[PDB]
Amino acid sequence: GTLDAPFPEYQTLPADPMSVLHNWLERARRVGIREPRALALATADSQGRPSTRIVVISEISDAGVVFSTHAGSQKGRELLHNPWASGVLYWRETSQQIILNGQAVRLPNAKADDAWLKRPYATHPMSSVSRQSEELQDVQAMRNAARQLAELQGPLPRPEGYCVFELRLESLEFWGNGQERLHERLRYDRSDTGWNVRRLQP
Amino acid sequence: SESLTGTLDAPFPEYQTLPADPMSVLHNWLERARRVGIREPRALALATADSQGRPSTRIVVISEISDAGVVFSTHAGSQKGRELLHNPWASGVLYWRETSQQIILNGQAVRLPNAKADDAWLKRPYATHPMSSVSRQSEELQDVQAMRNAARQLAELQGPLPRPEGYCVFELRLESLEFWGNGQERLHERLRYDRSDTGWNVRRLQP
Ligand SMILES: Cc1cc2nc3c(=O)[nH]c(=O)nc-3n(C[C@H](O)[C@H](O)[C@H](O)COP(=O)(O)O)c2cc1C
Ligand SMILES: Cc1cc2nc3c(=O)[nH]c(=O)nc-3n(C[C@H](O)[C@H](O)[C@H](O)COP(=O)(O)O)c2cc1C
Repeated sequence: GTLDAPFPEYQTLPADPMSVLHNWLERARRVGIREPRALALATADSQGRPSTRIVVISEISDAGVVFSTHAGSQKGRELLHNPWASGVLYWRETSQQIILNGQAVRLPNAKADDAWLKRPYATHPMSSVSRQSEELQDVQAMRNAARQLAELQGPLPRPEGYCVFELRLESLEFWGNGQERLHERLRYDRSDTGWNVRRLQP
Repeated sequence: SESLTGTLDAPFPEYQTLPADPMSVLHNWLERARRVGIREPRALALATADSQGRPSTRIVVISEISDAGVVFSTHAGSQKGRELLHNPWASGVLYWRETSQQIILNGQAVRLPNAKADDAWLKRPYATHPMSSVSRQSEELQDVQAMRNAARQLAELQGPLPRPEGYCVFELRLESLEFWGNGQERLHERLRYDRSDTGWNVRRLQP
């Protein structure tokens, strides 16, 4: 409640939520919100049990948001059989949330190559040696094998399984704290002609 | 940009020692967070799922840590409430930027008796009662001013209101948890617990 938190969209109801999304992220970066792109990303298994973890949104796309992960991780396995996902951004400084609902699709390997090459190279060793989310049987062995690759110069090859997902959005909500506890919820839903928009009760 | 910003020391001896009882690790971490001044440590990004297994998320606050798990309150008619009533399975993550810690909490949410919900409602500062009484959380809001005006009328009272129908307390009774620390040299420290027939199985996970 500590930085300014303007929400004129709640009055004016903009037609295109992708444009609001881009505006909120720009405002977050320029006012210096701490890790605004840390998304709590929910997926579910074949019984419909949810799982969560943080991932970083690396781009906004025409259809949604983009992140990278490993295909054999829990989220990658869930996504493979059930593409429906939801993520939330929560910015403590302005008391704002963004809720993002949709289906995530794995992008082609060339896109993954590029994502990999644009990471700081210090991240290649461990992300190459680790099989994300599998049982870790020997900590020291992993540390030693990664140190072997850390010593090398330049980028490493993209490991099989390193992959990029686009979460193509079917609904979003923008949430602000409002006045007198009337929290402001702007809710958008894709239609076959564009986007529908409504306010929700707090 | 993909970088974490945490700089506070965050001792994670439990990654080496593998305590048998994961709720002790949850208590340690939460108490550490309290002592070092983490901002809103208990803002929980909670996921539930609809009848087709499609997830939804929002932040709720963990109001208590119980023997079985963690407690929060909400409205039974909300999206999360309707989802939990049909599919009790849920997952929440806490993430603390200052220490680079994450806590993932998975299990089944059970609605606790009304006496519990009465208690929880009463413990709320009564200033929160007016808006929570007039709002049917997550249904469309047709007229913002009518809502504001109606709460303001109730706020005249300057005291506790009766608990609304729908106001409720869920306990998330945990079946699995992960404690995640940044570790050294990007070997992120992942301590994973899963309920057994008695006690818990524990393992480490690859970063
Ligand atoms: C701030 C933060 C950002 C993270 N960003 C990513 C990311 O973008 N991609 C990723 O695979 N894991 C990321 N992780 C690690 C994930 O939370 C998780 O440990 C890993 O992806 C395995 O999740 P899973 O076992 O649920 O599939 C991040 C962790 C933290 C705490
Ligand atoms: C910091 C913060 C804490 C919140 N705590 C709660 C809470 O504990 N209980 C609750 O019902 N909603 C809480 N909310 C509001 C929810 O995020 C959400 O707007 C509301 O519960 C409706 O969720 P739903 O439509 O997905 O069911 C909180 C919001 C913020 C940003």
